[PDB]
Amino acid sequence: QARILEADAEILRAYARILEAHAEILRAQ
Amino acid sequence: QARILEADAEILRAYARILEAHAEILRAQ
Amino acid sequence: QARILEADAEILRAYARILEAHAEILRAQ
Amino acid sequence: QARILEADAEILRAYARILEAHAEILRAQ
Amino acid sequence: QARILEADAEILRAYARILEAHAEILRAQ
Amino acid sequence: QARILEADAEILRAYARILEAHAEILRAQ
Amino acid sequence: QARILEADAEILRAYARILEAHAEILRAQ
Amino acid sequence: QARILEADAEILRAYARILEAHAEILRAQ
Amino acid sequence: QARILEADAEILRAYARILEAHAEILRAQ
Amino acid sequence: QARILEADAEILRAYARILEAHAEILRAQ
Amino acid sequence: QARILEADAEILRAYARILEAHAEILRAQ
Amino acid sequence: QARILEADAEILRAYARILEAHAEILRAQ
Amino acid sequence: QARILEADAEILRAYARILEAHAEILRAQ
Amino acid sequence: QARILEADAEILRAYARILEAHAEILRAQ
Amino acid sequence: QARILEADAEILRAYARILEAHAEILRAQ
Amino acid sequence: QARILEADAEILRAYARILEAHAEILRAQ
Amino acid sequence: QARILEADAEILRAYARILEAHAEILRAQ
Amino acid sequence: QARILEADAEILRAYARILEAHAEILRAQ
Amino acid sequence: QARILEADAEILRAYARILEAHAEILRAQ
Repeated sequence: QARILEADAEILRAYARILEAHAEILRAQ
Repeated sequence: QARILEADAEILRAYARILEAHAEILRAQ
Repeated sequence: QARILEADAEILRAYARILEAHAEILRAQ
Repeated sequence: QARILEADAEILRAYARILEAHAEILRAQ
Repeated sequence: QARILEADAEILRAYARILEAHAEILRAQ
Repeated sequence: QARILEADAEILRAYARILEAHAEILRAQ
Repeated sequence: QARILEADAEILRAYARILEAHAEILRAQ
Repeated sequence: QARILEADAEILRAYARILEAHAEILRAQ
Repeated sequence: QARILEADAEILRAYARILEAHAEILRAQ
Repeated sequence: QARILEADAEILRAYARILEAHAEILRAQ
Repeated sequence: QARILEADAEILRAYARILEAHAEILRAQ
Repeated sequence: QARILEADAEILRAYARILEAHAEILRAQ
Repeated sequence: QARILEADAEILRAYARILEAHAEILRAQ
Repeated sequence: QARILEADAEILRAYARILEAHAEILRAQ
Repeated sequence: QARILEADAEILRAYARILEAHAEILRAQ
Repeated sequence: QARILEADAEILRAYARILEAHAEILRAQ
Repeated sequence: QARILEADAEILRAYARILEAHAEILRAQ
Repeated sequence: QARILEADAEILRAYARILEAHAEILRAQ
Repeated sequence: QARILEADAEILRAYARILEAHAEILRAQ
């Protein structure tokens, strides 16, 4: 179970990492 | 499983590495 | 799998290496 | 595969080597 | 392949060798 | 169309970049 | 069009670069 | 156009280079 | 134009070269 | 023009050469 | 009294130092 | 007392030193 | 006590020394 | 105790010495 | 113990000696 | 007037510089 | 007046220089 | 006045020079 | 006054010279 609890959650966090970056860019732009 | 948990996640992090750089550039520019 | 996990990710990191340099330049400039 | 993983990545690193130099110059200048 | 991986990369490194020298000069100057 | 959607919007964002800076200054001041 | 989209926007970003510096100074001061 | 886009922007960046230095000094001081 | 774009910018960079040195000194001091 | 662009800039660089030396001394001291 | 006021409080602050780090990690992840 | 106030606290700070490093890595990765 | 306060803490710091290096590598890579 | 405190720590530092070198190489490369 | 503390550590340092050389070469190259 | 407007204000800013440092310390601690 | 405006302010900045160092230490520690 | 403005400030800067060194050590350690 | 301003400050700088060396050693070690 918890093995892929990491799978599930961790990936999502990365997804957000990307979006956050995108936002940062819009601020600077 | 976790073998490619790295695959999945790690790549995404690199994607963000690039975007972050892009932002940095906009600040300096 | 992981063999080309390096392929994928490592290249991206280099891509960023370049962009980062570009930023540095803008600061000095 | 990994044979030309070097190809790909290594060249990029050199590209950056050049840019970095360029920056250094701007500082001194 | 790798034969001209040297070609590609090695030349670039020399290019940088020159630029680096140029910078050094600006410092002394 | 979208070509100059960038034109329109992107410029405005820069306008704001400036104002934001102005605010930051008032805080420090 | 986009040619001078750079003109327009890029200059503004530099304007802000200056102001930001000004703020930084006030903090240190 | 873009010829003097460099003119415009590049000079401003140098202006900031100076101010940034000024700040650095205040920190050390 | 660009001929004296160098004039303008390059001199400023030197101005900063000096200030930076000044800072370095304050650190050591 | 560029003739005395050297005049201007080059002298300044020497000015900095001196200051840098001064710093070095403070470190050793 | 105040001698171990430091004891008490200072340790707690370190406890938080750790948690904060943990959070930072989750963001990057 | 305070003798081992150092013991307690100082160790914790090191614990955090490690975690912080871990985070840094995730950013680069 | 403090004798092995060094033991405890100092080792941890080295652990971090290693991780930090690892990060540095990821940046260059 | 402290006798092998050196053992423990000192070795780790060497481990890092190696990694650091590895990084340096990636920069030049 | 410490007898082979030298063994362990000293060898590693040599390992690094080699890598460092390798880097130096890449710079010149 | 403005001569000592600097007097007044600038000193206060330094006062704050100190307090800010104090805070930073509490975070790390 | 301004003569000792330097007196006043400059000293304070040094005071902060020290505190800042103190903080840095706590991070590493 | 300013004669001993140097006295005051300059000494403090040295005090910090020492602390900074101390920090550096903790990093390496 | 300034006679022993040297006394005071200069000695401290030497103190730091020593510590810095100590750090350097830890890196190599």
